[PDB]
Amino acid sequence: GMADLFSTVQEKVAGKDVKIVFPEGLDERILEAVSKLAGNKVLNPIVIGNENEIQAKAKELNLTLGGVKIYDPHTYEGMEDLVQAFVERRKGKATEEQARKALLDENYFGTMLVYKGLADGLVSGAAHSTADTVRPALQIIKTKEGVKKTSGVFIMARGEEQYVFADCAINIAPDSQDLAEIAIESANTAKMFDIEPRVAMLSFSTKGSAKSDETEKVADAVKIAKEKAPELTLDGEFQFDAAFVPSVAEKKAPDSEIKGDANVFVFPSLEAGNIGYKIAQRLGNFEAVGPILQGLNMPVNDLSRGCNAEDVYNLALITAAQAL
Amino acid sequence: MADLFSTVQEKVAGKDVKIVFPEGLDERILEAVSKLAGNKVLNPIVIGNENEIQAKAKELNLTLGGVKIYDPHTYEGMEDLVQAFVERRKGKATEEQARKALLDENYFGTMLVYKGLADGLVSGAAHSTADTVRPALQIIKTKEGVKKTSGVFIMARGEEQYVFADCAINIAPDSQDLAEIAIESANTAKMFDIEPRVAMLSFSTKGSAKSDETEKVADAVKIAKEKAPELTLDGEFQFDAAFVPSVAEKKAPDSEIKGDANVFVFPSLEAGNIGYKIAQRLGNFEAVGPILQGLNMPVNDLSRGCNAEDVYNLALITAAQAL
Repeated sequence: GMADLFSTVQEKVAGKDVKIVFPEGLDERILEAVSKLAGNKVLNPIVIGNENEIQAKAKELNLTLGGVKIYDPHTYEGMEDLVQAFVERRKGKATEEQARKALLDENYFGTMLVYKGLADGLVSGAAHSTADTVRPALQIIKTKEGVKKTSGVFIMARGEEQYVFADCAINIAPDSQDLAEIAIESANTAKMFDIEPRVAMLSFSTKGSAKSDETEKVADAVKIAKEKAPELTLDGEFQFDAAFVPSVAEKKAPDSEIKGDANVFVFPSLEAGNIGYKIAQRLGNFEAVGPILQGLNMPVNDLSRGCNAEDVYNLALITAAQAL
Repeated sequence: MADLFSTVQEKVAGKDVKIVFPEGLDERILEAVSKLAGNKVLNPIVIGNENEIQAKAKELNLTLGGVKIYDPHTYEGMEDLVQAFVERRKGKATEEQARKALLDENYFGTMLVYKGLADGLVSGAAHSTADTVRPALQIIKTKEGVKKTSGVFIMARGEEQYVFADCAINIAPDSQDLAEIAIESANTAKMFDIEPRVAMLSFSTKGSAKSDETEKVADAVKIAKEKAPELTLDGEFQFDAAFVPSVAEKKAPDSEIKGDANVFVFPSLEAGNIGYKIAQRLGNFEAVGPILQGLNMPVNDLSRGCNAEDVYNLALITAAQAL
């Protein structure tokens, strides 16, 4: 179901020697995933932490660290160069002593590595707050060309059915400019899973039903998006009905690009987005793939604390894909 | 879900409850009204021109058995209704204004419900949801300690039965509103024989994220719990924590709700509307249309382009609210 969706991603990744950093080097979820990722030669994992400590941990887990490189921030050669690169990136917001201290942190150390090409993407989260990962991601690595913010999408899958849900994790109260962006970026992220983008901007009314600030926010969001990205198939201010079921599409709003065949649903607020994917998961019995960030210069992703060893493996597959 | 209605029809049938249907020339209502009277479930009152309705029912192969017809241009108590309206409008309406206002199906029918000539109204099949709720709030009003109405939905799939908090009326509810939506929704759940277990939803569980949005709800929980002690409801849950027990003891134990909520209060209209719909179209749950709550007398809004049976069930629900 969701599983063959990953085999499609692993297809694209495997054999390209993509390097992904895993800052939580002592976490068995990461060690197991890393150990196996290297074993099958899918990608080249880099782990951060004390080499002896990790080596011994891997052993009590009956693991081996085959094609796995280990970097210790208290040993790395290029630290001084990294320290210097960081201060330059922080534009004076960081002294040298600050930089040095900052980079002794797993997540920061690993983010700098991805920033300076020593790694292609980072994957942390199994033992940190979601902020502790996205923070450096935004201070060091930044958002792409015309992107101002990151968003968290979720791949929803149930059998043949595959959808993308727009920012159900990062941005709390997105505005018109934000939504339009969430929609454009989510549409591109869906390309990575070989989905043909058909965006629908959700709200509690369809193209006019109710007229309040909240509906106009999204309506405006559609203008912005359509203007900024003409070719992308997306119409806006739909209720889930109109966006998901065709009968309702021609009734509530015909003449619209979307004909009840939306496969990318942009939610109006984090409250809708979060409760949304969760209701779809627990009630609709859809498989839900955890937050996937988007719009950054280099791939960075947040695993769920208390996640799964296979969850670590797949995020890596997705993160590597974003890099390719 | 269908058996959920038989539970309501159980309570209603035989009590001679009178419900007004302002849209007298709508076949959805005529078919529903014709059938309700046919089974002697409730006593339907229809508004409009008698010859005109009588003739329309004829082209639908319907009879208007136990169905009373009121015409605003003929009703004998108009004068008294007009006067009662001006009094209720506390001077906001002149006499000429009231007279005109009451020639309107919805207003006329609302007045009947207000003066006891009917027990509840059911409109919406051919008017905006605003056009129904307007007079309901101008004439009839909210109960004792209620300030606003809320639109709940009954969600049903097989054995599963839940209530969804205001997915239709209030756009941007605040702490006081949410607490209310919760107490009222919980009561409305009693009507369907559901044992209330409210969960105030958000994007974080008892602390996860701290922003205005989470506090708004957290505050809502205080208000509600203080205002209504005995009601089992804990707050600021993510759908996980509220629906699946495994997630309850992890994200937040010691809480009254143990992943067994059956009344879900949404933080905003964007969340609630998108919510019940995703639950319906994706979760394959049966969703009964907006059911208003908290008013002095039952009033409900059908969806334009609804179903004849939809009208029939909304009447069952509205009659129940009157009992």
